[PDB]
Amino acid sequence: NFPRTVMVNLNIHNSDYYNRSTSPWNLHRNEDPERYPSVIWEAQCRHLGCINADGNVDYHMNSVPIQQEILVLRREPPHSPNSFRLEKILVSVGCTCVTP
Amino acid sequence: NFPRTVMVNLNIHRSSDYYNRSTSPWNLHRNEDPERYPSVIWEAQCRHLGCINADGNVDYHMNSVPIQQEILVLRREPPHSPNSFRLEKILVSVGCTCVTP
Ligand SMILES: CC1(C)SCCN[C@H]1C(=O)NCc1cccc(C(=O)N[C@H](C(=O)Nc2ccccc2)C2CCCCC2)c1
Repeated sequence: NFPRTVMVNLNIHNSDYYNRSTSPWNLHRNEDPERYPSVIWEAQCRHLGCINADGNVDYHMNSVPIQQEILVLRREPPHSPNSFRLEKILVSVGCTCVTP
Repeated sequence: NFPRTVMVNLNIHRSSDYYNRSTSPWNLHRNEDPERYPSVIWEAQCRHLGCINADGNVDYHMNSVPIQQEILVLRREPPHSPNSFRLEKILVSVGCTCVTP
């Protein structure tokens, strides 16, 4: 497992819209100073069931979050403002309605 | 503005088949790009225009839309460089949800 060190220039140079969803969700920020990005919003489902056409909640269905695996930069060594090792974390990118 | 170069150790220590019971199911599509890390990117593609109800049929009174999110990749700068990158912001479909038109 030889380390593949790489230079990266951090200078980039380039849920409320899905509120009509049957399985709506909110955004919860995740702060971690020893990580890039430091702030990660995570999708928290608003209901246990799914909202039907009428408007009320149907609990025969389940509003589950969509958990995906992405990469984040972990400070190696700790508290290093210029040295990172990328790590594989699990986050919720949204919600979807599923059947039992 | 002023460039912000940092050191990144690239040595680390079916996502659509999981949510097949979704009312707004989707598949994964390959997006290949040599000058980008990671190279392969799987984007979610909704399998139906409408959503699936309790009867298993497709209700077109509802719409299954792709959940688009802004993520980061690593663009090669200079081009074809195997050790130097500048991260860019790209837009991908991380899944599908069922909405009401
Ligand atoms: C795209 C999907 C997950 S969607 C579901 C189906 N296909 C997946 C897929 O194909 N994954 C592979 C892939 C493709 C492209 C990029 C990433 C990636 O891990 N980008 C990182 C990132 O941006 N993380 C982040 C942290 C907190 C807030 C927002 C974003 C950055 C990487 C470079 C260093 C810095 C971090 C991964």
